[PDB]
Amino acid sequence: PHDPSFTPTQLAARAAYLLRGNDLGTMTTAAPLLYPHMWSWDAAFVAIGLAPLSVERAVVELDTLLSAQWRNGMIPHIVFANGVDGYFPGPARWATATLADNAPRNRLTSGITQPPVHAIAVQRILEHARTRGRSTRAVAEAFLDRRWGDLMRWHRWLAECRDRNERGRITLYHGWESGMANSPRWDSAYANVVPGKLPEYQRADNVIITDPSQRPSDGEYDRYLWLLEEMKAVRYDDERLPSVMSFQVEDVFFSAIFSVACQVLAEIGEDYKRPHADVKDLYLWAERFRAGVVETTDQRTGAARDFDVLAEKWLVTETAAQFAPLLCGGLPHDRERALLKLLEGPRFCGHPDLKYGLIPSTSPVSRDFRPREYWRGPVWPVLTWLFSWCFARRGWAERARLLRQEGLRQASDGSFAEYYEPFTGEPLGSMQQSWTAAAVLDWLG
Amino acid sequence: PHDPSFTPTQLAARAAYLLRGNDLGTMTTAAPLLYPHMWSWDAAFVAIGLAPLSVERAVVELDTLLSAQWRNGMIPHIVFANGVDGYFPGPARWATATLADNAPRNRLTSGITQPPVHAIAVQRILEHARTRGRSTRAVAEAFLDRRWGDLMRWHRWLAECRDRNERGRITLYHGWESGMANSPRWDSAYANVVPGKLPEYQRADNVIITDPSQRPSDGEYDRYLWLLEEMKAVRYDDERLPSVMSFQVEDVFFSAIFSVACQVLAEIGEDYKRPHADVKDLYLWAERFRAGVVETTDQRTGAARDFDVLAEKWLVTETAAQFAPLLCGGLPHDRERALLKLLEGPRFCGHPDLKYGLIPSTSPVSRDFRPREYWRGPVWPVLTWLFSWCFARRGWAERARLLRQEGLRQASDGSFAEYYEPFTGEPLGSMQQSWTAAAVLDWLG
Amino acid sequence: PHDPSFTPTQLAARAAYLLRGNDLGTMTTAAPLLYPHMWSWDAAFVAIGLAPLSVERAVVELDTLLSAQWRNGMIPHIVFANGVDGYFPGPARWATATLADNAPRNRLTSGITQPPVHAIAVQRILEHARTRGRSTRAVAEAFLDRRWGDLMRWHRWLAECRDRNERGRITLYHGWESGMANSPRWDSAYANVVPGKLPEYQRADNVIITDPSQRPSDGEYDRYLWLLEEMKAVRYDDERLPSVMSFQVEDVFFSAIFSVACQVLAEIGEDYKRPHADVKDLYLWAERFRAGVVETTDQRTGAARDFDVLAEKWLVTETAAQFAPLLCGGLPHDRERALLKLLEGPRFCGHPDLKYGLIPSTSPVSRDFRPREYWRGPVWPVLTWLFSWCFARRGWAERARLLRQEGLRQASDGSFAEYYEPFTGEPLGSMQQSWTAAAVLDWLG
Amino acid sequence: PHDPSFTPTQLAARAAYLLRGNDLGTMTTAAPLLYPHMWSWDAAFVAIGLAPLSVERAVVELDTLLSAQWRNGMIPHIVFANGVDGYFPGPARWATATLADNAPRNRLTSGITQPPVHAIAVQRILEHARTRGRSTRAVAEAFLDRRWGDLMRWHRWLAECRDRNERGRITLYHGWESGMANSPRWDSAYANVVPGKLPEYQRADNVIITDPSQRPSDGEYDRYLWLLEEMKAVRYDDERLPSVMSFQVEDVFFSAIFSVACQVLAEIGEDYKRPHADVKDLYLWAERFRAGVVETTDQRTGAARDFDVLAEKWLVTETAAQFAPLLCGGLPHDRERALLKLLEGPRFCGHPDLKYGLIPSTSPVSRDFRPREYWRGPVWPVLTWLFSWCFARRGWAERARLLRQEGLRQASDGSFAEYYEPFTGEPLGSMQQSWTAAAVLDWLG
Ligand SMILES: O=C(O)[C@@H](CO)O[C@H]1O[C@H](CO)[C@@H](O)[C@H](O)[C@@H]1O
Ligand SMILES: O=C(O)[C@@H](CO)O[C@H]1O[C@H](CO)[C@@H](O)[C@H](O)[C@@H]1O
Ligand SMILES: O=C(O)[C@@H](CO)O[C@H]1O[C@H](CO)[C@@H](O)[C@H](O)[C@@H]1O
Ligand SMILES: O=C(O)[C@@H](CO)O[C@H]1O[C@H](CO)[C@@H](O)[C@H](O)[C@@H]1O
Repeated sequence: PHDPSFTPTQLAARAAYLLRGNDLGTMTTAAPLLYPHMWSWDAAFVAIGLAPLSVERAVVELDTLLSAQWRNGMIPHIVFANGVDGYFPGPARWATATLADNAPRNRLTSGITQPPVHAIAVQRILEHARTRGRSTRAVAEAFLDRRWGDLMRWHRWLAECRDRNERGRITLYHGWESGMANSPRWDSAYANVVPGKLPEYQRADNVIITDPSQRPSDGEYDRYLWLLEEMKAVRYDDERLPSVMSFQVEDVFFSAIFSVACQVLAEIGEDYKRPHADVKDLYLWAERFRAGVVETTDQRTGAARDFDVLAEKWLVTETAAQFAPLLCGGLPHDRERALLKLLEGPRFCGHPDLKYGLIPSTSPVSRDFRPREYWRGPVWPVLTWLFSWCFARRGWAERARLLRQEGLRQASDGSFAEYYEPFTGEPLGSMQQSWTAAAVLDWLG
Repeated sequence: PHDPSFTPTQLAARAAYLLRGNDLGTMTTAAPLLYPHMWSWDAAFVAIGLAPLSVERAVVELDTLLSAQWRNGMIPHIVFANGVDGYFPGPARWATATLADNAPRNRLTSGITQPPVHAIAVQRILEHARTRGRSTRAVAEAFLDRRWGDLMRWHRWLAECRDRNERGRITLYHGWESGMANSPRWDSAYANVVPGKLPEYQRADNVIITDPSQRPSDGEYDRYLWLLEEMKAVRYDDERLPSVMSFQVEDVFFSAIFSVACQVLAEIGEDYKRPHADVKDLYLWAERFRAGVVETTDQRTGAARDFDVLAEKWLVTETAAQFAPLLCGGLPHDRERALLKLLEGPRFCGHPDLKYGLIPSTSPVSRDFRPREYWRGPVWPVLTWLFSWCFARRGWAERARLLRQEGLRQASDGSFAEYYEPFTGEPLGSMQQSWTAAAVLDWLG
Repeated sequence: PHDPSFTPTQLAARAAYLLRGNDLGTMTTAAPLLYPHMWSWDAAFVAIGLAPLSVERAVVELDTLLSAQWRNGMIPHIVFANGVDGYFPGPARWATATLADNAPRNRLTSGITQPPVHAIAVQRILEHARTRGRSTRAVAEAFLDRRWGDLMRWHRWLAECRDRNERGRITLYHGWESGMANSPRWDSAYANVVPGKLPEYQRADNVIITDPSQRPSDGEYDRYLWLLEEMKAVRYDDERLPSVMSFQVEDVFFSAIFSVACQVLAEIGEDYKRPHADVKDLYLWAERFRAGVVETTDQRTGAARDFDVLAEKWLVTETAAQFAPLLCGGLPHDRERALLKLLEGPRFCGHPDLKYGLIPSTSPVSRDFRPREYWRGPVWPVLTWLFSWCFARRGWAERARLLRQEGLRQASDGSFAEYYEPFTGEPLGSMQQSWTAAAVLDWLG
Repeated sequence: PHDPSFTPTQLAARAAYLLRGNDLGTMTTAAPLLYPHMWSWDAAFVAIGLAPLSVERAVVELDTLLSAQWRNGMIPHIVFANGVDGYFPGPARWATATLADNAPRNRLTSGITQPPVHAIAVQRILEHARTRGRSTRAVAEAFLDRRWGDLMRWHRWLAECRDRNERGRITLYHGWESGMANSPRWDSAYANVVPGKLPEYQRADNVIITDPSQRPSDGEYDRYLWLLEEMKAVRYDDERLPSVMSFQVEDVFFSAIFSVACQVLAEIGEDYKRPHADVKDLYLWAERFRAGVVETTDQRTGAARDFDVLAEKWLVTETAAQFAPLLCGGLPHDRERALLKLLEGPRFCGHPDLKYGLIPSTSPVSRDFRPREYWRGPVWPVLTWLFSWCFARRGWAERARLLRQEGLRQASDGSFAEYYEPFTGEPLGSMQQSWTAAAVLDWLG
């Protein structure tokens, strides 16, 4: 009618209603239909959104994810719900159950990883639990007792197996591992992926999201699915991926997230008297990946570049990933001021046509910008949340507040959209996306 | 810790989280374990609590309840969840499936009724829907098209079959039909219930609520269960209940609720162009039961009395039911002022030991008062909500606001208790009670 | 930036900041410059806005107004601030200090009256005081002791001297007494006001509001000032005014306000044990003016008409005054439904081009509608407040809530404008208008 | 009644009402009667509280303070209101108008200084102005143009004249300069202050605060006033004070504030293109005083010590000043963790008897603790605000949020007390204290 927005209490109520509605029992789907399984970094954001509602159930969410952790420490990016269809590529296509010696016996999972935001969710659970009294603190502390080792194995696998040369950057073998498979970041690396005899398949994602402008193309999916074939042919063996994979990139945004997560997990380890050797290793990785991120940065603007390991070239694109060094710190004073100027100026948050003062996934002034197309332009509430939380942690209280305020204004339609059109504010992707509700729940306090 | 209360957004979020958690699919249980089925007047309050979250799902809740309506128009007070145990008396004990010719074929139900608050829930659904735009208005209007006749049959059954002498008061054959089975209101009528050979049974309610001070006694349950035997022996036939039932009371609070509900449903009928004959009948019943309520009232204080049909005597007790005339109107000016003075004074809301300025189910100064014992004293959030809504509808904006404010203060522990100790505020009865969350959700706006 | 609206806490703070800034010490100006004096019904609304801030200062505001009461009971519509210029007509033009035998010795005032909303402010003060404990209740009760007699003499002067024929409607001798001097309501009465030798004058209002479209015309001010000459010629004598005034109208909106105010003051009198004869007179007047308002109404639509006493003619116009019967009650059921349909429909709150669901001062479809011009069309926050408060007192809780919600949305720019353009929401008239801040303060709670 | 607390909107409104009520025109008194003049660091906090209400008036507050700046750059701690009495020592006792060659011609002031929080207020003004559009940004930028040089001269006077030896700590000649004249911090320095012939005087502070337990003793005031005699004897000459003053201490809390203020002002200078040499000096001083603060700290616990320059002795006490290093940064990792453990533990925020999780001015377990006595124990809302703002700037978002939440809980009585009893929450000192209202206004947002 005259304004279809919701009040803060109405919005918080609807966000919690959604998150419980996507709960299958011990895992929350990332969306009702498009993503009807557990996703790894979504599950961390879901736990953040559950923490104000039930510390016990937030802990269950991470327990379920960690129960699917591979024998070598990798957290796979999908934990499939038993008997659930409607998502492709599904467990039959990954075939990790029959081909991956490290895959868990009692869960079906994908064969690739996703960004290590999980320590941040643990910190939010602990902060909520400490406000709730003894029995709730005991729940969160029992979770640490039970899962500290698994969290360490996850970070160690990243540091040792995806940074084999100790360059302080994480190597990815699939664009899906960045969280942003169709980002302009990866276009030139995908151009060097030439599928062989790719087994026939039918997409499911664009049956649910039928507007073709909102999802990747068939040609992109052919390359996404071919990379799976290459992993399967070597049975997902870490030692063989560098020799066979047609896509090998160092992801500077994933790397900065890992730097932050190591520092966060290290602080948790000190607070809860975890083994000193573990805390020492976490701080070492935090510093190594901070330095690895800074090494990539533009000498004028501070913007961070990804790296194509096969082509041996810096990937220079105009996306939100450029702001990786803002997450983890480490830039010299003058270059971080330049990077913040880029963030706030007309190429990103200050673009004059934006409905909200938020960070588009791709700069609206880039030739690669597509305002509807998944990670090629739309504004993602999950990125707003991650940037706002990391900015508050840098001490940039007012910058963080402004992102939270605009994110709540954007979410006040109650669509809990996966992403939003940057100019019109139209909800895009899946509606009722779990991590969009989780951002709103964490923000509203 | 220093204050374990929740903010308004945290509380609204937790209330919605609870209501979705008690949703079995198309019905919401009244509580997780103590009441693991659909109850009739609880379902109306659940629909009120769902309306800010999903008009579609609020409508589903009433559709499910009305699908269990008996062939003669009676809405039974329990609609059992298929395959669910843990509540006594359960479907086997009622035996309406085999003995009640009017019971629905496709639902298991109890054999008695409960207060007709359902029109009030329809009004709240309609008010929410009108703020939400065309598609949501169409959902609520389709519900009226589908269920107006059933709602009329429900009111007609009450008016014709439970007020056979057109006295403007509803006759009950079980204390459970009042919603308040152990109220001091009914003690002298129960004293005239003498069980014959009562089939052996085991309670379930005091397995879940083990503190004996919070639930009725075994002796009370023996009388509750014997009344079932009397109904079963005549196969729940309306025409035979007056000849056989050992408990027959005119419930003045139920009667006042019915007066209000008739007026509310009549206004809905006018607004949505329902049949004129129906609207005329609803207004006639609204006036008849208003007059029936006023006829019972104390000539000094305005307090309303129940009536024992078998003993032919006015039941004079000191409970919240005395305030029935405040709900429906009709008292002369001077006597309603006296009744409000009683409400606000030291026998009820103004009692000096109360933690919150709320209406205890029994006056703390009555010899019958028990601060823990179900309907014999505790403060019930559902009654706070009903009184506050009816008071706002009388035009008593500040009185209604004060009840809402104290009700939210009391509920801010997030226990969503079934009822609360009036002096200490201790949560009692079931935790996570659906209609307590619904009151909070409606209030918070 | 992207959103120049204030949060509820920011807006409440700015509203209180404004009200204290317009405080001269013991009186609050109606605006900083346009209305740099105390106005009568503005002072009632200011007291309502002060009640949540300081019951003591709210009481002072009404004490200051009543200290200016005329010896016959009239509350004049302007109490001039000593030594303050910049408003015309000012004290020298009214000349009540030399001509009006009933004017107070110690205050400079105008010589006409304004609507009796004062009892409503007393109710709000009492309601706040009762939530704030004994010392604050004592302040408000002491005000009742000190000023009950003055309030009675105000209501009695209205009932006996402006309703000489006991028709239950208030006669006015100036459009300014209606609050709405350029309302289309008065156009045909003004058309029979033929000025004689009118002494020269210079307007001050359109020096401060320079946009000519927002204020009445010079021709209209000539008639406003000529009526002052007619009053002055008979020394403002109540007994002579009917013989000489060229403007004599029965104001149905003023009459409905008076009915409400009498009923409100009667209930205060009952609650605080004021003399029985006063309470009885107040209820008698409430009923008399309720009936007088109903007598004006169209038998189909319920719309209330004003009456031109000199022409002996019903004044049929399409302004917010038509809704007078909604404030005081009394209409038959069918007629009130019809009037509510007019209010909510496309001629008023339902007009498709309105920015906010609010009541414009003149219907946008009326030929007399002017969207910028004072009382000929703009939306007035003070009317929104008065309608919402009276609607809640009728029991129309949702209708009242919707007006409050839209009024807060409109006021969220922080301009505290006198009135707003109905289609664009542009702030018009004076900024920093005291009764717009008071409405916001009362609403926000 | 049952709950005398105010809602967030009511509290924000009352806080703004108070601040406007203490406004004399161009200066805001620190309290209505106890402190009926402008105080220096109070005026910074008042400007912070005014920024959400009127950027223009917030700027006026700092313009008025800086118009009283001494010719050598010192901002004096009191700017007296013309013709206002009731505070002692007043202008005649200081005699700066006749004795101090650097005192301003057009203002009566004291002859000592106070902590340099002023840059923090400038930052908050700028942050508000940037959310309010171009005309308001122009007001704040014009203030920078007009007053940047004065702010530089204030910081330069501190750095060059109160840190003559470039030790990175500020020397004080009076306990009043610390803000906390009766803090246990100064007891051993005061013990070596031996008054000579002290001219007779009559205290005013304990006429307004009559409870002797809330204010310093007569013996303490004799020493405070004797230090004024020593300053007066040398005409307040910066060059002579070290030779004559019986009280000379390095204040580590003042020093940490100065470090923060320099860094804040440097970032403002970079953002608004102020002279490079100024920005460079500001960063140099920020680093120098950060290091000077760290040099004072216990190597185990991180607790910061003050220094008695005359005794050449570290002053080891248990007050909130120990936490100075948390404001400015610089501690080694292990030492800062230890200091945070002290802050959160049973000697401060964790003490089991505190009503609120807040920082008392003296540790409750210290032998010097007095729960009512000014800076010897009470909880000061202004310190809560300063710690919370600095903590958020460190990146400690949850720690800052908890202080704000508890500070708002404590302030929800609406007394706006100067300080509060740490165990009972009783309001103490002056009511209606301006910087307590300003803290609430900044927090509520
Ligand atoms: O498009 C897909 O099929 C999945 C595959 O992982 O990715 C999207 O969907 C996932 C589930 O929300 C997210 O984790 C990703 O970041 C991404 O937005
Ligand atoms: O005690 C019980 O077993 C049930 C039987 O109907 O009654 C309570 O529980 C029901 C479910 O909440 C309520 O509808 C009733 O009013 C009452 O409080
Ligand atoms: O235009 C004027 O000069 C005055 C004359 O009384 O009226 C307006 O201004 C007055 C003060 O705000 C209001 O009381 C009136 O209702 C009206 O809007
Ligand atoms: O006690 C006094 O007379 C004054 C002297 O400056 O100090 C208090 O009062 C001043 C004004 O509130 C504060 O600035 C101080 O920090 C302190 O609390």
